[PDB]
Amino acid sequence: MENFQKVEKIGEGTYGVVYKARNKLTGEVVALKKIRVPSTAIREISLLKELNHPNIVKLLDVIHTENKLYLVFEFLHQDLKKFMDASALTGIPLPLIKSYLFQLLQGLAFCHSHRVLHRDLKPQNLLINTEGAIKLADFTLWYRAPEILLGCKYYSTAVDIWSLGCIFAEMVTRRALFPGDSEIDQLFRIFRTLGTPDEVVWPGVTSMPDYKPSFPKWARQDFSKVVPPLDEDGRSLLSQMLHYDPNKRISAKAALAHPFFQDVTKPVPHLRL
Ligand SMILES: COc1cc(N)ccc1-c1ccc2c(-c3nc4c(N5CCN(C)CC5)cccc4[nH]3)n[nH]c2c1
Ligand SMILES: COc1cc(N)ccc1-c1ccc2c(-c3nc4c(N5CCN(C)CC5)cccc4[nH]3)n[nH]c2c1
Repeated sequence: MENFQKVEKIGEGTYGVVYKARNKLTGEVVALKKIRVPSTAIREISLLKELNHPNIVKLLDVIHTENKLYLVFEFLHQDLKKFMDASALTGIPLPLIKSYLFQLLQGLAFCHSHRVLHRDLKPQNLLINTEGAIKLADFTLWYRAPEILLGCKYYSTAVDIWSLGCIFAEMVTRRALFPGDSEIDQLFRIFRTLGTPDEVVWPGVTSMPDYKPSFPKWARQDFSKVVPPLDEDGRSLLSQMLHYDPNKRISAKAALAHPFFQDVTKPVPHLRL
């Protein structure tokens, strides 16, 4: 760590504080996470160093010293949450929403092809640069897939597609799709929009660990009401990302081929830094 000069505290993460720092050896400005250590951890994290892709924030170095673990990452200057908040009066233009969605699907398609899932996508860990890029980082209950909320412990890559669908909707409407403040409030916010799931639409749902037959029965709403002026291609894609049954939920790879991306481009955002 004497090889790192802390510049400022970036965040108070899930497993430790994150600082903007300078690597004194290379001169590079990096994001440094101090984890608050298991050997099983070292090996798992050491693998993620290899997982390199333009839409995944790079793990540059893993430093294990004095029974402490420091993870050093590529640094980006802004997160999607900040940008969403800054774009709130006007909205993010559709071409940039589409670009960001496309890129995140590429990142996910890459990760998922290596059997690695994110598990906790949210605007706060999606990072953007001045080039029009958006990147997955860390690779709130608002973005949690229903199978996680229903107690499935062996969930799949589909959980990330759900979270991204929630983020897509939020970019479009400038409001969170399912802003729950408890696990059951989250689940019931989902049910009140998409309908209480049953064995017809989600085979196996009634045997999920935390499923209760006493769940109230709500009817499904029209997507046109849920994500207004989003066009039919967008709503079609969103509907497939938000399928209850994780086995019917669209994959990242299939999503990339959806007609919504027929005219995708890569605009440059206006970033105030
Ligand atoms: C801001 O850095 C960049 C900006 C841009 N735009 C482009 C490239 C880079 C860049 C720079 C360095 C590196 C290294 C690297 N160098 C060293 C090292 N050197 C450092 C040089 N010298 C004093 C002797 C000791 C010592 C130990 C580990 C190292 N790893 N790998 N990849 C790099 C990429
Ligand atoms: C464990 O962290 C990781 C794990 C993995 N596996 C992969 C990546 C990362 C990672 C995380 C963050 C960053 C950043 C960065 N974050 C911010 C930032 N924050 C404040 C608001 N919010 C709460 C978060 C965003 C605000 C301004 C500038 C920033 N730059 N650069 N690189 C990172 C790499």
